[PDB]
Amino acid sequence: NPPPPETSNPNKPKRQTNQLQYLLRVVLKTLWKHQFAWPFQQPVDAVKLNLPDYYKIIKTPMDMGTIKKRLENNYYWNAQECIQDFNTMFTNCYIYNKPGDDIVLMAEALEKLFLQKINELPT
Ligand SMILES: CCN1C(=O)c2cccc3c(S(=O)(=O)N4CCC[C@@H]4CO)ccc1c23
Repeated sequence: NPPPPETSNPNKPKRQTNQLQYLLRVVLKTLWKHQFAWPFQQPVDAVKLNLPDYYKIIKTPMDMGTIKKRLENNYYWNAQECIQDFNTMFTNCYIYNKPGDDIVLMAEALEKLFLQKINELPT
């Protein structure tokens, strides 16, 4: 396993924004409770899960546990940065797998709920 993504960085500029507040309180916390959320709640453990080729293929890993901690820690400057982390988590799943796989059916469901929730954000 490689080191997981950072959740703190003192030299990074950050802001507390009403859209970032919403991304934590509503968007992340709703997805988290979905029946298909559990494979995405922490970094991939290629050793436990016996996926030795995962980090040989995926070079920008991301997961909802990392996002949650970034949100709680005031890591982001704006909502587009957080939205980009979500998009990376979903794209990684489609790169490493194939259409029809159980994990892909799960990611497709969460991605549609995610887009429904960010369709309208607070001003
Ligand atoms: C989202 C990150 N991510 C992948 O890209 C991926 C590829 C193959 C299996 C898994 C598993 S799992 O073995 O625990 N399991 C969970 C249900 C489906 C799958 C078994 O079919 C958990 C998380 C994963 C994968």
